[PDB]
Amino acid sequence: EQLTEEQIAEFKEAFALFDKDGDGTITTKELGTVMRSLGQNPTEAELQDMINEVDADGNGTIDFPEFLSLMARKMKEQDSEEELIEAFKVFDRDGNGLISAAELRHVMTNLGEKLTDDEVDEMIREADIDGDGHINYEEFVRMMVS
Ligand SMILES: [Ca+2]
Ligand SMILES: [Ca+2]
Ligand SMILES: [Ca+2]
Ligand SMILES: [Ca+2]
Ligand SMILES: [Ca+2]
Repeated sequence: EQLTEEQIAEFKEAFALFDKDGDGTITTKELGTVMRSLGQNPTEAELQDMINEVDADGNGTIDFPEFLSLMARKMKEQDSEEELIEAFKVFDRDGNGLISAAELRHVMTNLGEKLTDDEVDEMIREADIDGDGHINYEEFVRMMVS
């Protein structure tokens, strides 16, 4: 077990958007066509680095198996990032992108933890990198995964 016929069909449809000429491979040129359509104009060197990250056999192009492997893993990545984003936006009660001590304390009380200002201040100091006494999303992620 691994993938349904419907999952493979949608991966194949995604691959086809890149594989302009239908030869079963994605070249640097084709990847460039797609990004250019999206508003980015990478150089050949930048495109090569992108292919090199996903071209497992080193033949210079990305085939469908290589694209399935990298995509399926990107979607695990994305599912874990979404979980940290949702957790953050809850802590960040006013939506300003900074969890304050007051916000952290309120949400911790709802999570069943009645903490003092000093306790909360220590939690933030542990995670605070830029020294503003607040936790931004990078600081939050960094702490949560490490
Ligand atoms: Ca092609
Ligand atoms: Ca560039
Ligand atoms: Ca390859
Ligand atoms: Ca806030
Ligand atoms: Ca901070």
